[PDB]
Amino acid sequence: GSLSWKRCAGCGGKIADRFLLYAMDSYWHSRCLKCSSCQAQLGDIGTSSYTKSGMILCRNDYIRLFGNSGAGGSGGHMGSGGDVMVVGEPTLMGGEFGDEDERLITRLENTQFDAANGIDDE
Ligand SMILES: [Zn+2]
Ligand SMILES: [Zn+2]
Repeated sequence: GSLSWKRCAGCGGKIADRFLLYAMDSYWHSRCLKCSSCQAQLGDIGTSSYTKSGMILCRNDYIRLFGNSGAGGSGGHMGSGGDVMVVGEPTLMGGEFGDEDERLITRLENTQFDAANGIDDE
């Protein structure tokens, strides 16, 4: 698309689908990307993605795996978390583990993004 294809690291490679996602500088499918533990829709919980141990985790997954206590001695470290689970609605803007290690999800599931492999009818 705007650049060269980065292939789905979830399944085979070439994404000839309408539902594409960008993660880790590669491409993924909605259920190809997926969580670590929950196995939910990373692109539906908001825009956020955590990559550690070579794994792909959501915000909740992250707190469960590498959720080091970063709430109490955190004066700043806010704004991070593109999710709509904890930072979607104002609940606690105190920067409780507001790790900026995320922001790896690029999502437009249609011919809006690089989900355009080719336009060919049957
Ligand atoms: Zn895939
Ligand atoms: Zn998860």
